[PDB]
Amino acid sequence: AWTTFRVGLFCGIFIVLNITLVLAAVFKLETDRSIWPLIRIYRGGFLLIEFLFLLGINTYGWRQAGVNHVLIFELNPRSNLSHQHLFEIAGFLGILWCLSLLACFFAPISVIPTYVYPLALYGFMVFFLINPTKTFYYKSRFWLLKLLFRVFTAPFHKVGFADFWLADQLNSLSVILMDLEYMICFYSLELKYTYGVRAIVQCIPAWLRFIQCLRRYRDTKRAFPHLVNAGKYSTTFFMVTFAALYSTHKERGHSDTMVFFYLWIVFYIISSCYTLIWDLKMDWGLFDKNAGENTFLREEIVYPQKAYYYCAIIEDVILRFAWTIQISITSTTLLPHSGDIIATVFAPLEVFRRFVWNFFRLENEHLNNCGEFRA
Amino acid sequence: AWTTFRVGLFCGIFIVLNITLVLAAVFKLETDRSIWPLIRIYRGGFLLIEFLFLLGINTYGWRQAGVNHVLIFELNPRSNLSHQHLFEIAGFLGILWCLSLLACFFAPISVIPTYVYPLALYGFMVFFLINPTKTFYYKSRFWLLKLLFRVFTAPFHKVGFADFWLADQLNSLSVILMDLEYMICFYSLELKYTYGVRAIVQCIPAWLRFIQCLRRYRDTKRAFPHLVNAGKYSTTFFMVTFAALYSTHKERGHSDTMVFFYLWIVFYIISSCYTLIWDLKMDWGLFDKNAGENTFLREEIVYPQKAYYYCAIIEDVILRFAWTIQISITSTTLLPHSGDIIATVFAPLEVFRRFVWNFFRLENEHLNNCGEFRA
Repeated sequence: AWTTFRVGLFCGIFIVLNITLVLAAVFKLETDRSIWPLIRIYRGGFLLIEFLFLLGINTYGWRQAGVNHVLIFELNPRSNLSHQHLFEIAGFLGILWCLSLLACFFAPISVIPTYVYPLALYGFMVFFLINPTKTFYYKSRFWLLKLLFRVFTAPFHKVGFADFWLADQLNSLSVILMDLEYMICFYSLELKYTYGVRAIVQCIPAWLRFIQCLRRYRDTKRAFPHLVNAGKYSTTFFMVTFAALYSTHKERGHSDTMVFFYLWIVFYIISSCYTLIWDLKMDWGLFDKNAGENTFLREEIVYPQKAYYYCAIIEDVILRFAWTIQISITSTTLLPHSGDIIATVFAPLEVFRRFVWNFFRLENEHLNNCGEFRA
Repeated sequence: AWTTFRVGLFCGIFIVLNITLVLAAVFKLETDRSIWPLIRIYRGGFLLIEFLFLLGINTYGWRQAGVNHVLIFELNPRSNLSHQHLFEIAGFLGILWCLSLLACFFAPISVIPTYVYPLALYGFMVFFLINPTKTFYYKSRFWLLKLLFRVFTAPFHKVGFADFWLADQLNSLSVILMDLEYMICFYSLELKYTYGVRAIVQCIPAWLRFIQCLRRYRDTKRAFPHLVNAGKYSTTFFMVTFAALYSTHKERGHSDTMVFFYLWIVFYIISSCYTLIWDLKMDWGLFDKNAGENTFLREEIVYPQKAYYYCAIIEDVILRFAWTIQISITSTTLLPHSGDIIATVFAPLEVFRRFVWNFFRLENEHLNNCGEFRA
């Protein structure tokens, strides 16, 4: 009962603080200050809070539908985080994020500069994730720490479902790593263009998934689907490389900009179509020839409404193109005027797309064992 | 689960709004405006919210200790409001009170004057209590409506426990009726001294209890304890009358002020001692000769800590004198400079005293049937 009460309390405090932030931004903020570094700095924390909240909704939906995510994730049948616990953590972190932003906007006691409050927020987030004390969700935290270590050294633990899945979530959360790189650049040079390092950081999650697919292929020696998956995860390498080359040959003045633009366009189309088709046919497994009366769906559907699947198909079709364009914009000077806002609009939309994708990927795993992670 | 979530949500919103009200009063309010009519107008609603919250705590304590309040109140063994429901209602009403005060302080859209927001708050409170729709706690609301009708026509329904008990709660809530009379006086004359009508309003709850005791005596024909209880409830009549007479003969300039002051003092002492002794010996039933090792307590104590009873004795001894002085101040010009704040400090303290009294009166009723309301 105390968990539900804490969830309600954090939700109410968060709602009031968000209303306060809107009012303060409209009035106190007025129209001044290159506030954009602040937006980039707080966007990643906001996206993590949104991801945690949507993951709570995902867990509730899995449990209600009967998807056995505890077995698929290889977790203990019992003593496992519920959706209320994820809501609680998300509410607490949202409260801390709101307070940090409110201080950054209201200019609190002058002894501590305003450039510490985002630092304090992220430092507390890291310490809460990493503290060795056995106090706050310590089992879940240690499991997540081991999974993150396994994922970032991807070539060498052999890939289970959770590894695979966290790497894909990262592929939907690459904006946080770019925000960290931007934070490192801004706090160092400008103090509290288009370069290869930023493109590498942008490609890092795709690199993790790609090398995981390569490891799975050397474990199983099956060209399909692991090498096809690797090609899918290399399409973004090609797209980012060509976008960066086009921005370099457009900031320098070279006449070879058009060719780099055309390869970027064709590879953007290829990446979008590749990921969309993999989402529709492999991850969710739809448009199956065995669909009797569930047109364009598969024979077995667990979720009650058939309209959910059609709406999900439409939203995924739109949002995959949105995601490819946002990856192109963030890592590349391609759109130097509107890109900024586009990225801020699109990143929560991509988190929402990953949230929708989680339902149907987990359902496909439950039914047809689409990942081949079970014997 | 939704009830607990709503309780947490309302509590969080209320806490944030109270912090906002404190900040606004310190800054926006500054030091201007005869804000005192506002304090008198909102004090009654604040006291009702505090009473509901403390009643929720009372119900939780009764249930945990094993006191059978459902039987004592003659309510249905099942389908009965829990403490979470009282917390929910108190949180919602506190939110509405906070919003009304925040509007009164922030001067919202000018088409609606600020003298409507307290009016809107109390009108919604009345309509929520009285609406015939079967929507929000309608069983509890209709039961309360019947009980209030029974109580205010006290000479003629014959007194059960709930009647008796609600009238005593009113005796602890007389400040709300004075606030209503002050609101009627202020909105009419001064527009949106010491007179007999205010004293009558102050004596109304004591009148209800007194005539209930008279009715119980004509039903049972037992001089003890009903006539003694009537004398206890008439002590406040004498005290208020002498305080009003002393204020009249001190605002006019008469030389007979000293005698009216001395009778007021002796009757204040008599009323305080009378009510304190009735609280300690009859309501809670302590200092019993059958106390074996629970010194100055009674033989059977249900609540686990013996220190609770001693702390309650001390707090009741102090707060009965505080309550008599606050009744004297509110209905009488006795203290024209400090009285105002004293009353505002003391009324929540008297509500707290009634909250403490509820535990031990209900426990005495459960054990020894001290009210003789059971056959």
